[PDB]
Amino acid sequence: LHKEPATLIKAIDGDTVKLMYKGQPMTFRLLLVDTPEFNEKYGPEASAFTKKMVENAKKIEVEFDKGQRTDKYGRGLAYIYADGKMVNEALVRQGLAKVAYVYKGNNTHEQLLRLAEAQAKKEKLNIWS
Ligand SMILES: Cc1cn([C@H]2C[C@H](OP(=O)(O)O)[C@@H](COP(=O)(O)O)O2)c(=O)[nH]c1=O
Ligand SMILES: [Ca+2]
Repeated sequence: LHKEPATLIKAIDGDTVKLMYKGQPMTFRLLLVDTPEFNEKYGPEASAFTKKMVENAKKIEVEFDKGQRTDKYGRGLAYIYADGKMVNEALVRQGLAKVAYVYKGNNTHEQLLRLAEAQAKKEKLNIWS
């Protein structure tokens, strides 16, 4: 897997962001995580966390996994990094997303994220409180 540069256009919610990738605006959906919808508990906090992380970053990178690269809605499926820190991981570690979906061959970081989720759950953080 390799990191590719991208530019933030707009943070949408906890697990969806809009980036300039290959000269076009593209929606990206974070691999292996599920934040609550903004209309649900911790949804607004999950939105806020992702927004700050990506808006404050000097460098955004996208890393596609080895499986399918877009969902049925045209959204890129990637791990996103802000100054080398994975947003997917940071959200799970903060108890603001659950580990989820896990399919179409995109599981490279599954263990890393499950380890993060267990620690958030052990700390009874946010979603787990
Ligand atoms: C994260 C992810 C979501 N999705 C799809 C599955 C769900 O489809 P359906 O809505 O058709 O059931 C939806 C959930 O994402 P959201 O939580 O952004 O809604 O996006 C994938 O197909 N692959 C993925 O890796
Ligand atoms: Ca979601």
